[PDB]
Amino acid sequence: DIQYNSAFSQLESDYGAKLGVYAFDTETNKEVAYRADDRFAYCSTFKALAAGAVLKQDSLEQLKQLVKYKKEDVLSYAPIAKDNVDKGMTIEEICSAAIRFSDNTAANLLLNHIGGPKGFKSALNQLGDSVTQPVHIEPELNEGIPGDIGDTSTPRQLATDLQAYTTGNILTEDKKKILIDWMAGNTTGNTLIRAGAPKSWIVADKSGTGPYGRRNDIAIVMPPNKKPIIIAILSTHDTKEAKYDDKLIAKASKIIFDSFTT
Amino acid sequence: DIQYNSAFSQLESDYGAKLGVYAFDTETNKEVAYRADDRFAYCSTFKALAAGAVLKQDSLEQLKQLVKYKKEDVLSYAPIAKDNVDKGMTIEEICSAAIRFSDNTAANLLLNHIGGPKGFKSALNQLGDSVTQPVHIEPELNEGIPGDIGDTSTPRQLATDLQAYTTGNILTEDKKKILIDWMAGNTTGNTLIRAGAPKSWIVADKSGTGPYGRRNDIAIVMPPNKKPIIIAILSTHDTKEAKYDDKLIAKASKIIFDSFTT
Ligand SMILES: [Cl-]
Ligand SMILES: [Cl-]
Ligand SMILES: [Cl-]
Ligand SMILES: [Cl-]
Ligand SMILES: [Cl-]
Ligand SMILES: [Cl-]
Ligand SMILES: [Cl-]
Ligand SMILES: [Cl-]
Ligand SMILES: [Cl-]
Repeated sequence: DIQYNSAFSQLESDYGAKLGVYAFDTETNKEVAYRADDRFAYCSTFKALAAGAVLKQDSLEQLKQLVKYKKEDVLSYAPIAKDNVDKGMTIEEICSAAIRFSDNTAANLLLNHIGGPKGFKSALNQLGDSVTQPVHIEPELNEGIPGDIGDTSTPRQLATDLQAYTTGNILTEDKKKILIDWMAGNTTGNTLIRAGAPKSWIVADKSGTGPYGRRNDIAIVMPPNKKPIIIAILSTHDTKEAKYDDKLIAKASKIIFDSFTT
Repeated sequence: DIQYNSAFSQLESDYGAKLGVYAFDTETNKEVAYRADDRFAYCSTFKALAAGAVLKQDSLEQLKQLVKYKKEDVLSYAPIAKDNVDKGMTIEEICSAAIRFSDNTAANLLLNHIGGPKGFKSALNQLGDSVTQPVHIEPELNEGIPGDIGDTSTPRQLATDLQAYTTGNILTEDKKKILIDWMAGNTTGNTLIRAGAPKSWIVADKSGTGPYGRRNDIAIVMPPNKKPIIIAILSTHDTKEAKYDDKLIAKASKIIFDSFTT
């Protein structure tokens, strides 16, 4: 549709950024797609998908397994894991810290639990995703130069994978609920898709950030009385030290919701 | 071959028992088969296969997960688990106790870890076994009446499954070694296949016993400098209170080894 294309292109001009959008409304089977098959560095958005992979791999009781790690594993952004070296963290605590706070040590422990980047890639391939290309752990995974394929995916692919874990048949009902609750109600989401959403449409998201002014958000959005909307919004700039502005994401989200509520 | 058929039939007459034998020599691709496709109650032999299923399901680190259980789970034969109610047991400790000592509480914890009898059946089906029919947990699983299909398999099928876990491509090299070591050097095996084996041919087995004078043994046998032999010997009697005699199994084993060393 040409109305939203113009609005997204205007955002690109206004913010000096490249924007990639894919949204799918499962109530109506409509989509919004803008550079939906272009690659972007996914940054921390992957943490929600890797937690999906944990849930698929593991029984519910395996989520209680305690993991011990060392001070050397504590990275410069590890707001939960830096305080749990002595006692350890369980798998579910690791997934929560990675999704709710984007803790990078928790994200590395999560990746270790599913076999490293190569194991995460294998899990995505088993789901039918041959586009997403995990290569690195934290902190390198958001630092790739433009043009790398490693640590990238497309808006469409990320949305498709999130839809598979949160609404498809990959996970049991109870595991879907665990994942969605991990993604719900976290402050890291406040300025992004949630900022552009209607107040009663519940947003459960995972944000991402990186150099090149990268700023991303993926989400499941749940309107009252309707089936959910799945969204991926990825964005980047040309130069490594560029600033990002979260309003780009919030405004892109408002365009998506307006397009689905006509 | 008609020579071993006569010898096995003579054992049946001598002991008043029904004997089922399947052995496969992977060095030479020869077999010994006697009622190999008849069903028998497998009794505790399954514990080795269920431990295979644990290894396939779980990462190496998941074997260290601690499991807590209650006094009510402690059965009348639980020589290891009865002493670990307070502190718990890890998954690898559970698999060891089930295989080395035939602990029935450990076997139930093992079954729980792979989804109950139905989960164990699903794992065997994924391996290509559509014959073995797990139904019960301990202690009921060895108590079925003759003619039940539940909790039965055939000599051929049990040997085929043991071969898949211990020598096939189901498990990594390290996991194969864990399984074979769990099965090696346990006293419960001393009077059975090991009693009929040459002294330098290393036997790693899992025994079984039940009412109807049921007495079974499955094993991987490793001659020096050669590829292994996989064996299942199952036996039963007609009446519930019948006694068994381990020499039936040891003598059947000697027939197998003589047949393979001509
Ligand atoms: Cl644990
Ligand atoms: Cl921190
Ligand atoms: Cl948390
Ligand atoms: Cl699942
Ligand atoms: Cl919200
Ligand atoms: Cl006991
Ligand atoms: Cl033990
Ligand atoms: Cl494996
Ligand atoms: Cl031996």
